[PDB]
Formats: sequence, structure tokens, C-alpha cells
Amino acid sequence: DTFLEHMCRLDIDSPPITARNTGIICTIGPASRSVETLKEMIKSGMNVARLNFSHGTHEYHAETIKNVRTATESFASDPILYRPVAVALDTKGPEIRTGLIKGEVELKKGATLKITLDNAYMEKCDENILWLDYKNICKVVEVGSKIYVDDGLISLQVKQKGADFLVTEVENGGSLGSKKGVNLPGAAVDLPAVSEKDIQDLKFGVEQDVDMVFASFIRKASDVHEVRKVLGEKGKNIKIISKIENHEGVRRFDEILEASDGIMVARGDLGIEIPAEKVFLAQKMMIGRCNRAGKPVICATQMLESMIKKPRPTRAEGSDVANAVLDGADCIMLSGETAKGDYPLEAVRMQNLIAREAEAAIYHLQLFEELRRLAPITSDPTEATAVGAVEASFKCCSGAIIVLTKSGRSAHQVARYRPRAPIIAVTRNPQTARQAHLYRGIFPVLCKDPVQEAWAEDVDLRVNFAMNVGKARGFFKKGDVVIVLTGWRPGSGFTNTMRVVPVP
Amino acid sequence: ADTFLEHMCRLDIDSPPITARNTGIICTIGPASRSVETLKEMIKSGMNVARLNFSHGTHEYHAETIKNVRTATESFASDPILYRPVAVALDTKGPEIVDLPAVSEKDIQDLKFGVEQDVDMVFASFIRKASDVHEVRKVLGEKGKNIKIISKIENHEGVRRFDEILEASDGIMVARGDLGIEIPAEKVFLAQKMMIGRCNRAGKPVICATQMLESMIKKPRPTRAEGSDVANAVLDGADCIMLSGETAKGDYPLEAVRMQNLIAREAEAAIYHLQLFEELRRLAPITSDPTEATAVGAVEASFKCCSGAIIVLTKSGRSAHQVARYRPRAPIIAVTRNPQTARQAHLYRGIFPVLCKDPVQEAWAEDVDLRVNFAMNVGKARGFFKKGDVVIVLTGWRPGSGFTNTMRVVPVP
Amino acid sequence: DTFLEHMCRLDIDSPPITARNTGIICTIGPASRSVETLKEMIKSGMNVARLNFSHGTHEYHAETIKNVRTATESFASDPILYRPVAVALDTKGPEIRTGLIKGSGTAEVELKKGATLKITLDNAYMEKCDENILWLDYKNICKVVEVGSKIYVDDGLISLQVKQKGADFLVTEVENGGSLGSKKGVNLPGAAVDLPAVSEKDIQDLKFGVEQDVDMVFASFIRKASDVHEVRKVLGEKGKNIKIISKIENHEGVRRFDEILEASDGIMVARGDLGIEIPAEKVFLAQKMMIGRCNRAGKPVICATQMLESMIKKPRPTRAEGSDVANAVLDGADCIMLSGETAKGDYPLEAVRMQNLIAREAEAAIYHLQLFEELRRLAPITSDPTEATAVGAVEASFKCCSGAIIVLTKSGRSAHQVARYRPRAPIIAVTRNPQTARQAHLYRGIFPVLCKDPVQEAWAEDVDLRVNFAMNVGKARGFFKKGDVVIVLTGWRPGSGFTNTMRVVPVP
Amino acid sequence: EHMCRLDIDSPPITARNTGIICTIGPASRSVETLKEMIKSGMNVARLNFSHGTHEYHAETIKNVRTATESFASDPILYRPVAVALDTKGPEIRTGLIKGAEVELKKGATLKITLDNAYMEKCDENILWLDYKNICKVVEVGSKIYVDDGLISLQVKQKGADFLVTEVENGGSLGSKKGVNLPGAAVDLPAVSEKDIQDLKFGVEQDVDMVFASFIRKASDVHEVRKVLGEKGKNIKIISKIENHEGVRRFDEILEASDGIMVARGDLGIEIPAEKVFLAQKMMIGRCNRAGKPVICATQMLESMIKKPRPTRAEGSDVANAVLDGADCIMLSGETAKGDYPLEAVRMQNLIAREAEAAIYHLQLFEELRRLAPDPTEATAVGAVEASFKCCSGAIIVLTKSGRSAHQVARYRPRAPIIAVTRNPQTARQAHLYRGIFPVLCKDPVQEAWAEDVDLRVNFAMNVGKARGFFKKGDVVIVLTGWRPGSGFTNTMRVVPVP
Ligand SMILES: N[C@@H](Cc1ccccc1)C(=O)O
Ligand SMILES: N[C@@H](Cc1ccccc1)C(=O)O
Ligand SMILES: N[C@@H](Cc1ccccc1)C(=O)O
Ligand SMILES: N[C@@H](Cc1ccccc1)C(=O)O
Repeated sequence: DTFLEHMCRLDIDSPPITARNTGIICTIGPASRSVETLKEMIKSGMNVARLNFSHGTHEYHAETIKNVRTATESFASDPILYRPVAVALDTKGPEIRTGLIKGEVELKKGATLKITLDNAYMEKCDENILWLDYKNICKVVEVGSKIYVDDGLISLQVKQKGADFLVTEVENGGSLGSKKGVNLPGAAVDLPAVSEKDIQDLKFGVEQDVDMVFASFIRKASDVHEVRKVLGEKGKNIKIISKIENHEGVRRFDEILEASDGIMVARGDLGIEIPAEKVFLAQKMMIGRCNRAGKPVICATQMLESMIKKPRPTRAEGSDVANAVLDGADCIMLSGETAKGDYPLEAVRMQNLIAREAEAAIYHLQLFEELRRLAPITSDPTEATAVGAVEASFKCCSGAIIVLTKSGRSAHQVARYRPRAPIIAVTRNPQTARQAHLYRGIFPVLCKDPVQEAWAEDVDLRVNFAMNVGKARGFFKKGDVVIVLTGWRPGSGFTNTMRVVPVP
Repeated sequence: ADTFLEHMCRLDIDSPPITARNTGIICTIGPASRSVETLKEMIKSGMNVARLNFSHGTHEYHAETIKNVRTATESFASDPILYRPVAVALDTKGPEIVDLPAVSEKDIQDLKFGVEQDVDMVFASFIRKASDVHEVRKVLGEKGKNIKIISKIENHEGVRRFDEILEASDGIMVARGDLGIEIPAEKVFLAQKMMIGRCNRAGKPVICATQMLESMIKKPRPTRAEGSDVANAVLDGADCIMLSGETAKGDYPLEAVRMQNLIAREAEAAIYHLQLFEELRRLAPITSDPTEATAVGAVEASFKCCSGAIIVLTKSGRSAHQVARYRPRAPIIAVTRNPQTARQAHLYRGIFPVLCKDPVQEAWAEDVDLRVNFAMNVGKARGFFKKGDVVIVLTGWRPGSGFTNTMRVVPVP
Repeated sequence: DTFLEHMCRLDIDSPPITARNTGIICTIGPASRSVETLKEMIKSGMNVARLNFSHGTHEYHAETIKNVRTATESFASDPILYRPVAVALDTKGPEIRTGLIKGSGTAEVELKKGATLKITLDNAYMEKCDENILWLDYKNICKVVEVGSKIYVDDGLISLQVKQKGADFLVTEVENGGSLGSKKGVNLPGAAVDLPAVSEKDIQDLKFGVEQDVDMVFASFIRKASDVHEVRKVLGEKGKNIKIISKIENHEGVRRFDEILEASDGIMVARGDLGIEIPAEKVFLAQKMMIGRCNRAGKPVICATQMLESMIKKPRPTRAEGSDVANAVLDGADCIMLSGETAKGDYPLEAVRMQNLIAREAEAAIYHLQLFEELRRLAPITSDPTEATAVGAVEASFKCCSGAIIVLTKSGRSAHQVARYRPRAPIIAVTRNPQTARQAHLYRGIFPVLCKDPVQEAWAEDVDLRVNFAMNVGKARGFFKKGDVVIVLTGWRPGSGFTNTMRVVPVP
Repeated sequence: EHMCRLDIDSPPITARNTGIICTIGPASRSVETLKEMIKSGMNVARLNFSHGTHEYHAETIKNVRTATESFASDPILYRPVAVALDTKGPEIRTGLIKGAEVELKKGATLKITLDNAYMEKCDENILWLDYKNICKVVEVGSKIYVDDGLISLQVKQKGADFLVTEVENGGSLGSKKGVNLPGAAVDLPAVSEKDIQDLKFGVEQDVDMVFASFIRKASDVHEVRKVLGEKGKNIKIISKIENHEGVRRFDEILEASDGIMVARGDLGIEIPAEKVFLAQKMMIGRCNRAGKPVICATQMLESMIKKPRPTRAEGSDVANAVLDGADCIMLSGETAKGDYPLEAVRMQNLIAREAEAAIYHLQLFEELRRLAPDPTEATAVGAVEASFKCCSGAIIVLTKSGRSAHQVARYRPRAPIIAVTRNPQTARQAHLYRGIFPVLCKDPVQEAWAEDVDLRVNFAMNVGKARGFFKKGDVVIVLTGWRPGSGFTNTMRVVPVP
């Protein structure tokens, strides 16, 4: 009845029998590359596998994808318990990176550091000289500008502008390693959004059959469509997730969202570009707008960073990941925790626990009450059935909303209204089953059975397939009642048929 | 905005904060912030309550600090319009290494010292049950009966028996770091949200402590994860935010106070006051106490006739406290001649307490107008409202009233 | 959003664009028995034909019923524009009547105000009544009345108060004076009269209704729940599908309304003779209470008597009658019954036309959204698919501003449960059962249509044909057009257990 | 819905919140009868200036005030009684029957004449009326209605000074009966010479309200306001809507008028009889939205002129007027010339008290809140809002001009509004507004302001406990100013009943 009293009833000693509705995306790297480890990671709750193309070769990532798909299809023998695992391609984009250390160096406060463009010191960086790959650096920043190196752990101040160099004073010190990312906040970064390397990697994704692309450093709508053109006709089905990681992306969010399939909120990279006391507002703004438009939103960076070396996360991390879920994030991404961490499996397992516990603190009723009031007054048959199905899901105490779909668009439209009941998406399309994980609350199942001659025989077969899996995952028992969404005729165009069927 | 989602959607990071910072700021005063000149700058920056950790330091050491807090505070007493009341808190040591005594021999000595030093509130450490709260109440006695007891939840048993503690206490402190080692980390946020929620329902203050801005001890800027951690705590419905080592021994104490003001004022824009009040009105037991009736009616009017503030003429503070439990968007200007209640009012979120130093007029009605006019001048100076605006004034009916039942819709002169 | 706003922007110069959703029942007597008149009455609005079995023999009514069906089936050649006409049998019921005054049945004796009068059960006085002595055919008068009770003679014009009780005699005091004729109705306010639910004639009349294949029975003078089941048992297994509408005619019927409603299919509020029993300042509350309780239950309620009585002699009704009928519609009544206006009056056609005008004007004053909003919260929590799909269809009817709700029903039940929640859009009940199409008129909002097409062997095609049939009628009646969107409720597979399927379909 | 919870056996547990206006004629003129009428529930006494001399009405007013001030000994039980003046206006009236009523039969021929020799010789064949310009404004086929529309005539032949009509709807024709000409450009002045003399007499008699007959446009109300002028600036003008143009140009009339009377009987003749119920609901609704009193008149308990008990159709009609949101309901011939005048007022009190049980006050308030676009208004909303929240027994309002209490009644609370006033005229005028229980304070003004309020609140608290509005332990809401000689009624205090 009230959100306030809903928070008052939260018991920590009471185990949560609420399904972990958010999708877990894991960055696959050197520590989780093997087939055997991936098998366990899928069981723990991995839904999407991210491949970071900032490092490694095409051949390296090709073997990674093979290991991901081998571990996934090891459960294909049992379609009742099978889980679709999506493949993701994270682009490098316009990055500025440091060189190599001669022979990690320790930087002291107030010390003079010379950032050069001379390729003689490319692989000879020390406590005095530094090299980076952005040739137009002295043309974009003036005297007094702040240069951030390695997650913004090392901060510099330009004392004097040079020709092919920059004289900087160290404000924040630390262990400066090789090949580290460089940030220039408030600079006219004139690097292309889609570099020549990005064009190579994006086309490789088309050939490796990726389900989604995480496009880095997206600043405007024209950037998104440049990624759309590179994917072309053969990659028209691949979902483009635009990563917001600077101030311009926050400023021009409306045009980015309207051009993109989804948005990734990189809170670490954003925290360096914009002031720290404003990042929480940007996260809550961007997630809320993605909820309004009904497009997937992923939270990345600074999630469980402590789990790279320790088998347990801290308090602040557990609270921060949970608050992202409460904001309305569809997915939450693990970076170095699963990529190169000492405890990759535990990083996935803890994420399942943190997200599942956050589910109890979500007041679903209000979300649907509010989303239907902003839902445009339309006569769209699918949209009217989507509202009606979620409306009926709350009133019938429904175990699930079974949605029969080919494209996924009808199942995605149900997810927009955020129901308590999990949305079982029945499909024969393997890609749309993988891509369904981007959305919160959608439980995708892949029907392997052939298309039945009669239309009614096919629907009842797919409904009974979803009924079996829903009972297997404990969503609903025998005496429960669920909602089924289908079309009316073969080649319908609209998923407008809603029926309230009791579970056999 | 008609919608909480719409309220989140319209948020703009480039837009300067329009709403004043309703959250309370509590600072641990130690070696770094002990000096009068530093304390003066913290009061200007936004410090409301001064904390003294009795885990270390002698009674001589703390009495010198309390004197310095009051030396810094009373320098602003020259301007009654701009003067800010600063509360003095006493954080008791608490038994450390369970049926260990609720109040140790040192704690009893420290508590009685607080009564002598005229402290405003006690942060009772390691509270596990209701008998622990009553034992602290016993030590304070009749001389410290107006001192507020804020129970510190630090263990698993503190969470399990929270309801008997809250009813007995005057307020609650969520020690998040201390709770983090006692219970699993993936559960602390739920415990934090439950406690803050139940405190909001009860009408009793709630404070968030430990692991707020720990990085500001050595660095002049916080990590963005801390900025989120502080903001969400405020967004849960917390009244006050407590800084520990950032102000006590850290290298950047003044910067920590200013950063606390910036985060909490930014988190203020993400708060939906329409939902908070409507839910608190529904869940509240329907009257029939004339004050609770007038408190609800005033908060509803603050939205309906779009008021700039709620002026409350209170003596003990309880009236402004019962208006604060319903969470209005407009600030609650609590006018009082009592210094202690002006100091203790910072515990409640949304209250701007002002100390009236004017003499009591022989005619009651004239004294009310004088107290109201003072609140108008303060409100205009703080930029809460202007001449054209309308405010809601709350008073008692006659000299020596048991109720604050009188309500006035009054245009600003 | 405001109900007051609706009243503020009402215009009398503006004709009603809102459709008349409340069913019209007409009594067929001497003035309207002719097929030609019955043809014109169906055109004007008539939905249900009422036969008053209080007068006229079985032979007389059988011709009228035949005449009603002759006039109805003349429009059968066009399935799109055909309107089913229901047959209603109004029973005579139990009635207390006096004897004859001093011989002849035309003789009339004056009665003093404040004088003593005696009532006897001795049958020797049955044709020997005067100023002092009166006779009643009710043999059990003494055991239902007590000292100080009221006895009303002839439509409540003569009131009496009993002073002393006996074994089979009553001495009474006269309060209301006037002339007293022979064999006239007697009323007992607040008294639990134990006359049998069905009279010996009613047993004959109810069996006759089954033989004439009636749709509904207006069971007269219902006082308790067992009275309804008495009529039910008489109609038997053969007349199980005949709807029983209980008539509330006295104080006991109002007091024991809940048990009557839970035992009946519908309710009739006969305000006229109910006004004789209970005081005038309480009749309107009884009317508003009973109609409200019927809406919550989801069972039809009809208002009767004192409707357009002036139209028996005049071509136009009075203001008070126009407002009285409109208020009854606004209370939430499903049907509105005409008595002497259509039966024995001078202007039976002008009466049916006027009823269409008032009931259509009242529809504008009704705020449809609120009716559903208050009925949604009061609906007890149930996981029954048939009721759960019904709430979703009415939810969408306001959401996507639908032209109509198309319901494929066989027994009527599916359409009834949708009508319970009162949507603005009409409920087109597509049925193959002729009786279902006729009985549906009892519910407000239901526009029944009779599909005469053969059952298509492919189930999906049989639905599409019935849906396209409703789509054809909907355009013809002007409920919706090409651009509009409608809601369709169906089963799932041939011989479905529930009507669980709902569709949002555009109009071709 | 609380409609299902209604019970006819249980006595009404709520006060009769609507006002009762009774017409005073020969059958209720006496002081003895008037006393019992005030006891039975009469609030406003209407004087119909269509009949009787100025000498006749002055004695009637005297008798009303003599009967009212007999209860003045007990200020707790005292009820203020208002005096109303109903103007004649543009009326058309028949002549006098020679030799008594004549029988008019359907199909017969009746001649309408303007001959002054025939003005007192009216019969079955010939009939005289006072409208001298009837020939110029009426046409062949036009309908002429006589005696409140009971008798109808259709014009068959026109003449220079005569009209030949056919009797369409027959009946019994009395003397000096009212004549209607629907759809005719009646060039009779809105304010006649008699109307000027009657209004000036009203000011002389110190009347509280004027019932303005046959108002078609806004300038008709302004013309009445001019005749009252400076001396009668505080007399409330209630415009009667009796014709079609009054409905068409309603928004301009309401703006110029203090209140509205819905003459349903006259309206049912001038417009189609079926569309009247919509007009009644529209005019009441617009009056409730504007915060001005609306009265329902004519065809209330008409059968009570002859019978001691009304029909159920009359009871259901009178109740529905209240249920539409009417402030007052007026009796005409039932109390003026009827055989049972006292019983008519008692039925009125019963019906309106029973109809009160079927009103959902929370619905009305939540709807009137949103349509509202000032400290006095803001405090008026808050008082009604709180009255539901703390189940208040009453809303006590200290008022001088009455406006403060009128602002409260506008939002239609469930709790009775007790208006404490020292102004006698505002105490009498307060009956126009629904849910306002006016009470006249005759106590001297206390030197200390807070003392004057606490004494007045105690006076209202004694009245409320006597009327059964509340008791010890209940909660009331008090509305006052802040100081003596103040602007706004912005003070709201919640006070428990001792
Ligand atoms: N789609 C995710 C999360 C999820 C689980 C269960 C129900 C709904 C969503 C998965 O299948 O793992
Ligand atoms: N109570 C705190 C915060 C606050 C400011 C302004 C209004 C309300 C609350 C203070 O006065 O400093
Ligand atoms: N069922 C009635 C009334 C009605 C009309 C239109 C829509 C709904 C109901 C008829 O067919 O005439
Ligand atoms: N105004 C009328 C009716 C009324 C009675 C009681 C309460 C409110 C109104 C009177 O005082 O007599």
C-alpha cells in the first residue's frame, strides 16, 4: 500500500524467495577464459559475456567466444533447464593510453613530470618522462589543465605548454603501471568516435555473430549511427548499447537514447569527467529515462572492485550495487572482477546475492502505477495488451507472464511496465533469446520443438513448454494462475491476445 | 512533477540546486578541528552538531573542546538574524572486548560529565536491547532528562531487537561499518533502509555514521562511490549525516564539511516530497490530538497554497518535531527562546531553528507577532521566501498552551 | 475527471449523442395487442414484452404472445438490424381483498373519521359489509398482526388501526375517512403476511409460461428467500433457464432484501404499492438501496409503477415524471418498466418514444468512470479467469477508448459479468442461443445480437465470423467506425471451461 | 458504495443540512401558526408579492418577527428567521369568473379578449387577460398555457384585439390564473412600476433577500440592484429561472446574482418537459461550483394543499433536489393557502433529513477542491480538509459579514458549520447556504480579544451540544481572524470539547 511501510518490513534474517530479476553481465578475460570455469559461471548466474577489445587480438577473442558457446551448449541436452548466454563486444573507442616502463614507477607529489609525444620514449616511461598515443594533446589543453592517469588515481597539472611535450606537476601520486588510460576533462578531444580499429572490431563482431555491442565514449546521436552503418545490413539485428562516460554524453543524453538500443552507465569514467557529487544524479537521471523509453540500462565499473584480490566484497560496494538495482537498472556489469580477478566465480556468486536481496526492497506496484500514467494515450494493440497483461498480473497474483514472441518486441514492451511476476519469453529464435537478457524481468526460454501444423497446436505446445520451465524454476505451482500473451492469426503483426490460464 | 520517475527524469547536473540543504551535518571534533578558527569555518560551511568521541582523551581534553565549540559558536551571536545554533554531542565509549554491562564504569563517569557540561545529546554505544536504553536513561537522571538518547546500532542483536530500542530511545544511529563486520555485507543496506524507514514512521531522528567520506582524511576530494553512498543515505529518509575521521584527525576537515553540504544539497533535488507526505498521512493513526491534527494540516497547506516555509513557535521543540515527521518540502522555521531546543532541533531533518533573544511581551498576541516577524526576517535573509510569498504560522492559542493548535495562512510583509 | 464538471457543462439545446443503455420493458394490453402497433413499438425502443397475468385468461395472453413474436420476426430477414424481443410473465400473486357491501358490488358506504369498525373471518359476512362490519378472504389475519398495527384498504386511501385482537375477529379504529366499495385490495405495513408464495392460479400461470417458452418471470409479492425457490420448483427442470425477477412490494421485502437477491436472478422495485406500505419519505432510500445492492451483486434491477402515468391521457408527460424516470436510471437501474402507458392508454407509441428520449438524456448525466472505479475495489479477490478477464476488458474500454466490448457468449454469463463492472462502451453479446439474446436485455449496457450462421468447423473461423458479425452491427448502429478499436472476449478451445481470452482488435 | 448500507428502519443519524423556505399566506399568517412552523424547521419566510396589498404584507412581516422574537429569551435554542420578497415581474393573468370555476373541454373553442368590459365576465366561451400587447407577439398555431400549464390552448384565428383559440388540453379554470406564452417576444418590462414600488417597500421593511421573478439576462439583475440601490446593498438577490432564455443566458445571470432559484414548474412549460431534469442538475452544479446558493422551487409537495401526506413521487422528487446539491428547497401553496401547513414543514424536515443519509460528503469535497483556482480561502479549504481527517463535530466560524462561513459551505463539509455573529442580518441570510447553522451572539464585546473568542466558542459549543452536533470529548474546528479590526479569516485552531 505504501513504499515507506514496504521498507519497514525488510528483514535481514528472512531469506529472499524473490527471483533475481536483473541480468548479470561478466567481462571474460584471462582468469575466466577456460571452458570449465565458464560452465560454473553460467550456473552461478551469468547472462551476458562481455569481451573488452581494448586489449587482445581478434584471434584471442575468437577462441574466447568459442569457449563461451561450448560451455553454454553443454546444457542444450536439457532444454527445460537450458539458459541462453549472450555475447557482447565492447569497443576500444577514442582512448588515450600511456607507454611502457624501462628496464611500475612511484610518483611523488609536487614532482616534475614531462609528458612527451616523442616515440623514442614510447617504451621508456619513468618518474620524469611519460609517453601517450594522443598526438593532438598539446593542441586541446592549456596551462593549468588537469591530466588524469589510470582510473584518475594519478592527477597532473600543466605548468607549461610545449611543442611535443607537456610539463606537469604531480598532484596525486601512486603506482604508475604500463599502458594506463588518460583522461582530459574539459578538453576538445578531436579523436573520431569510430576509429579504423573500431571498424575492424565491429565487422569481426558481425562475423562472430555477436548479440550486442557496447560502444565506448558515445557523445552524440551521429556517433551511434556511425556504429549502425559499420554493422550494416548483416548486423541490423545486433543491439547497440551506447556507453556514457563523459559530460557531453550526459548533456546530450536524449539524442543518444533515441538513437540507441540501450545505455551503459560507466560511473567510474564519468566520475573523472564530472564532479563526484553529481555522478549519483546522472546515474539516477539516465536510468530513469531509459525506464521511461523502455530501453535497457546497464551499470558498469566500480561494482565489486575489491573482489579482485579478496573473496568477499566490502560494505560500501554491496550498498552501491544494490542502490543501482533500486534505481531501476536492467543489468549490472562486472569488469576486472571476472576478467583478471583471483576470485571470478565468487564475484558472480556475490552479485547474484546482492541483486537478489535488492529485489525485496523494490516496490513494483508504484513503478507500474507511474509508468502507465506517462505511457502515451495510444490505440496500439500490443501496447494495450502490454498494459492489460501487467495490470492482470498484479490482480491475479500471477506466477508469470508467458509471452510468445519471434522478435522479442512484445516481451520487451511488457518489461517496460515492470511487473512482480517474471516474464517467460518463449521463442524459436536463438538470438532474441540471448538479447532478451538486456531487459529486466524477462526470463528467456528457447523452444527447440518444430513449428506445429495447426496454429492452436503450436501455441498450446509453446505455452506448455513455458509452463514446465516455470514450474522447474519455482515461479509457480499447480494451483497457480498465469497470463499468456500471443497473437491471434499466423502472421499477426500484433501480439494482442491475452488469456488468463490456470497452471496444470 | 506528478511522478517519481518523472522527477528522476527531469534531474539536471548542470542546474544549480534550488532547494536548501535539509539534511543535518554532524562532525567529530578532534585534534584537526579542535581550534576555534577551524570550528568557526565549519559552522559557516554547514556544521550543525559537534561530536566528541569519548573512546579517547581525558575529561580535561574534552571540556577544552566543548569550550572551543561554544567560543566559535557565540562569535556569531552578535547577529541574531544570521546566528546558527550549534549542538554538542557526547559519543560514549561503550563496552569493548554478549552480556557485558550496558553502561561501563567509564561510561557512567562520561555520562554524568555530559550533564555537567550541558551536552545536547548522547550517542549510546553498542545498544542491544531496551534495558540498555533504560540504563542510560537511569544514569542521566532528572538533571539529564531533556538530553536526547541516540542509540547506536552496532551488532546483529541490535538489528533483531530494533523495535524495543526505538520506542525507548529519542533517536537512532546506524553504524554501517560496525554493522558490516557483524552481519554479511550484502545485507547491511537492507538493515540500513529498514531502520531509517522505521525511524521516519516513528517520528524519531535517524543518523548515518561510519564509512561516509573516509578518503577525505588524506585527499581534498571524495571518491564518486562515497558521493553516491552519502546521497542514497539521505534519500532513504535520514535526518543527519555524521562525519568521523574526516573532521577529527584528517588533513582536510574544513573541506569535508563543505563537501558534505554539496552532496546533501544535491541529493535534495532527487527527493519527492509529494509521495513522502501522502504516505506518512495515510500510515499515521488518525488524530485525534489537536497538535498532530494541526501539524498535518500545515504540511498539507505547504503544498496546497505553495508556501515558502512553516513558521513554528515552539518551546520544547516537540511541535516542530511533529511537523518534521511528515517531511514537508518547505523548511520548518522553529522559533524558540530556549537555547537547548534550538540546538537539539538539528537532529530533525527540515528544521531551521532560530534563537529568539528578545524579551517576552506582556501581551501574548504582541509577543507572537514579534516572534513571527523575527522568523520573517530570518527566512528572507536565508532566501527561503520573499515579500510576495505566503507562509504557514503555527502557534498555541493562549499564554501557556498544551497544544500548538493554532494555524495561520499569513502573507509575507 | 469531475462528476460535478459533467453536470456543469450539460446543454439542453444539445441533442443526446450518448446512446440509450438502459433496457425498456412495456406492458402489452388492449391498446397495443395489434401486430401493427407491436411492430412500431419495437422500432421505438421496446426490448421486453410484459404480460400482466393479473387480468385476462390464458387464451387471451397466448394470442398477445403470438402477436409479439409475429411483430418481432418480421425484422428477421436482416440479421444485422434484428433486435431480439424478450417475453415476460408478471404473476398475479397473493392478495387480500374485501367482501361485498350490502349485496351489490357497486354499492358504496361512507366511513367516519375516528369511528370504530370490526373485521371478521366468518364467511357469513362475505356479501354483507356495511359501516361497522367488514370481511377479508385472508384467513390468517390475526396471527400476523398485533395490537396497534396498521390496515390499509383500497390502495392505501383508507387506513385503520387495530385496538383489540381475537381468535378470528378484529375490532379496529378508522383514521383516514372516505367511500368504501366492494372487493378491494388490503395492505398490512410491517406485517409478515404468510400467504403462499404461489397461488393456485400462479401454479397454472407459471406452467403456462414454460409452454409458451417465456424468458423471464416477474414473481409478485416476494417477502423471503423461500418464496423465490417456491417459484423455482414450480417452473421445474423444464423451466430451469427461465430467469426469476423478484418483485419487492411490501416492507418485509425491503427488510429481507439480501436473502431475496441471493436467491433470485433479478429484482423489480414496484415503487407504487411499495409506497402504500412504507412511508413516502423512505421509498426513495429503499429504491436507492436496492438498486445499489443489485449493481454490487451483478444482478439486474428494474424500476416499475408511477413512471409516465399521465401519458395514458396526454401525448406529453409532466416534468416530475420526466425527472423521476431519469433519477431511476441515474441510480443504476438496468431496465425501466411501463405499465398502463403502453397497456391500456391512449398514446402507447408516444410513451415508448418518450422513454427512449429520457433514458438517453439521463445517460449523459451518468459518470461512467466512477461506476467501474467503485465496483473494482469492492470485487472480492478471486483467481477465476472468467471474472479476471472481465475486469481487464472493462479496464481497456476506458484505456483505449473502445467503441464496444464484443463478448462471444452461449448462456449470457460472460456478457453479464462484463456488464457488472459498467463500462461506457456497449457490450455486444454475440450469441447463437435465441433465449440468451432475449434475456440479455435485462442487463444495462448489453446490446445482444443473434448469430444465425452455421457453426464453422474451424474454431478460429467461427470466432472471426461471429466477431465480424458484431463488427457489422456495431457500424450499422453507429457505435464505432473504421478508425476505432474494439475489445473481443472469447474462449480458448472448442468447449472451453472459461472465457479467459481477451483481444485488442482494430475495426476493419 | 454507502448506498448499500442504507436502511429505512434506522432513524437518520445526521442533521438536516439544507434550508427550508416557506411561503406565508392566509393559512400561515397567524403568530400562533408561525411559532410552530419555526419549531418544525422553517428558516426563511417568503412573501409572494404577486398578491395582496402592502398593508397585508407588512402585518405578515410583523407576525413573522413577533413569532421569531418569542424564542429570543434562550440564545442557545434561538433560531434566526429570514424574510424574503418574491416579486411579481412580467406576469400574464386571466380575468374573473362571472356568477367559481368553469369546465374547459378538449376540442372546444375559447375566445381571448382584451376588452375591459369583459374583464370580470370570464367563462367557457370568452376569456380576458392583462397583457395588452398579446396580439402583436403571438401567431396562429402558437400555444397559450393557462394556470401553471394545466390548461393549454392553440391559436386558430388572430384579430385586432381578440384571439380565437381551440382548447387542446382541458380542465378547470379558476380566477386570475397565470398565463404562459412560450417562444413569444414578451415585451413586458423586467422591472414594472409595481416591481419598483414593491422593492422599495422591501428595503423599508428591512428584508434579507429578494426573489427576482422572470430573469432572462444579466441586465435584469442589474436593474433590480439599481432599484434596491444604496440603502439595500446588503439584500441578497436571488434570480428565478422560469423560462428558456434564463437557461441559455445562465452564466451571465449567476455572475450578477447573489443566488439562483430553479422554478421547475414554470420551466417545464417554457421548455420540453423531458429536458428539465438536466437543466435542474446543470443550474445547481454551476451554483455549487461558483459558491452561490441555489434554491429549488415549485412542484415540491403540491398534494399537501389538499392531503395531510405527500405521495411517494413527491418525496422522491424533493429528496433528489437535495441530492443534486441544492442549498434550499422552497414550499409554495403547501404553506401559503394549504389545509395542512404545519405538516408540510415537518415532511420537508423528514425528507431532507432522509436524503442527507444518501449524500457522500467526501466525494463532493474532493471534487470541489480540484476545481478551485487568498488566505481566507486557503484556511477555508484546510478547515474542511481537517473536518474529515479528525472526524470533527463542527466547524465554528466567527464572522461579521457571513462571507467566511460561506467560503466553508462552498466546499460542502459533513460537519455542521456554526456561524457565530453579532450581525442580525447575516444570521438570517446564512440559511441560504447549505450546512450552515447560524447563531446570533448578543453578548457584549469583551475588551480582551482572546477573551471575546473563548466566550463565543463556548457559546457555539453550548449550541452544538444542545443540537446534538457534538458532545464532551469531541473535536471542533474554529475559524477566526488574528486581531480586532482584521483582514482575512486566516486563523484555524483545533479545540477539544470540554
Ligand atoms: N533474465 C535473467 C534474470 C531473470 C531471472 C529470472 C526471472 C527474470 C529475469 C536470467 O534469466 O538469468
Ligand atoms: N537543520 C539544519 C539543516 C536545515 C537547513 C535549512 C532548512 C532545514 C534544515 C540547519 O539548520 O543547518
Ligand atoms: N439492450 C437494449 C439497450 C441497449 C442499447 C444499446 C447498447 C446497450 C444496451 C437494446 O438493445 O436496445
Ligand atoms: N441553515 C438551516 C439548516 C441547517 C441545520 C443544521 C445544520 C446546518 C444547516 C438552519 O440552521 O436551520
